[PDB]
Amino acid sequence: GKVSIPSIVYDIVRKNGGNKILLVGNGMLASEIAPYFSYPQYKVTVAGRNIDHVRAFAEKYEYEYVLINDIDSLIKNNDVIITATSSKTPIVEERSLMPGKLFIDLGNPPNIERGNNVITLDEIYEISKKNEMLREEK
Repeated sequence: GKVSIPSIVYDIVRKNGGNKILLVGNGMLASEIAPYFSYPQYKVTVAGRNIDHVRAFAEKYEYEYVLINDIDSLIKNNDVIITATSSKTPIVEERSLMPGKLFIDLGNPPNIERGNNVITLDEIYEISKKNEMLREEK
């Protein structure tokens, strides 16, 4: 059972099977996750509202990048959406949470409207803590 946050995110995405990833974020947590997703295994597009920050982050991990305009266009074209930024209100509202997509919201506060269809950083830490304890047992 994996404990590091990026290792768990990777494992969840791997089990999901999707290979097109929309990464909405370009800060420390995004930087921790990026090493786990590389072309050609994965096709990551980094998206953000601040284009110079997005570009610089994408250059480091050799990712495609885009300025967010219509987030539905981006969601339609990807299998997995991972948010890891700061937004006053969700960047992705309920009406955009299409079927057959995996949504992982690592933002604080939430980048994605909360619900059973979106797994959150707090939930991934629940997995992490349980595994951290379980691997010390027996």
